[PDB]
Amino acid sequence: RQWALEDFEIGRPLGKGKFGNVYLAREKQSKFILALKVLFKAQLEEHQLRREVEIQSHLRHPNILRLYGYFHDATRVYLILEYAPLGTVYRELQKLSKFDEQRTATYITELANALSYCHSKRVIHRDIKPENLLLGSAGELKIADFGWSVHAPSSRCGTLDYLPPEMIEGRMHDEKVDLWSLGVLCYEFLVGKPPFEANTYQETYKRISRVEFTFPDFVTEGARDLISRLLKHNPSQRPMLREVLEHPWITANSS
Ligand SMILES: Clc1ccc(CN2CCN(c3c(Br)cnc4[nH]c(-c5ccc(CN6CCOCC6)cc5)nc34)CC2)cc1
Repeated sequence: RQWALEDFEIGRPLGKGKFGNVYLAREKQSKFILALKVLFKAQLEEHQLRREVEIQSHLRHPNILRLYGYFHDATRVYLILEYAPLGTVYRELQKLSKFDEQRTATYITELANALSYCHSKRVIHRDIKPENLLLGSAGELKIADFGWSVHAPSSRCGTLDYLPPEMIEGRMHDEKVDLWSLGVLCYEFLVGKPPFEANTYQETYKRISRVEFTFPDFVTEGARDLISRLLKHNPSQRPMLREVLEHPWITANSS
């Protein structure tokens, strides 16, 4: 509907941002609890936001954070979001230092579903990472932040860690961007850091580009294999989500 700031009691900040802020909040009439992202039209310098709104508003899936509405204020702008009671996968990762195969395989599965769904609408997220992954009340994973997403195919800096060769190289990309990230994520869940970390934007580039990762000895054949299949330079050689969900190692450990 037509919305407004005074429909809502603000509560705690949930995270900082250069574009704005996200508060805990409660719609006054329903006592409905949600996340309000409040943005600064001043810093913005329109383009993706229109997109991140159009796209998120039109997606409903349990593993994808809901967009309920927006409204601008004209010094500010507000997205009314689903609030995710258990925080980010990123804090969960930093708290527990690394994940068992079970947690990881499950997360990946949820992720696969949400992604498969997205591609089924020709939607590429392009920025799947822990800080954009959220936990519902059941501990269910929830893809968030459709800030960089677009229709496929597409063309296009910010951190390089979860982006694929085809994208950093400025080539043309499609839904397969997400498949490379699922692999980066898988790795990072198991290991505690992404397979191309480096101290330098420029070095991480060379790593991503030449596809250079090694595994800790503690990483099983089953995961090595999946991760290796996910992380192929030529996007066409990456498995469909359907195969991903099928993978022996996935099937052996998810829920
Ligand atoms: Cl403008 C802007 C500012 C910050 C951000 C980054 N944040 C974006 C996401 N935010 C949340 C959104 Br949207 C929806 N539901 C949420 N729920 C939480 C959440 C919930 C609980 C916590 C606290 N932890 C709960 C688990 O135990 C340890 C403490 C921290 C965050 N954050 C969000 C918080 C993280 C993005 C954009």
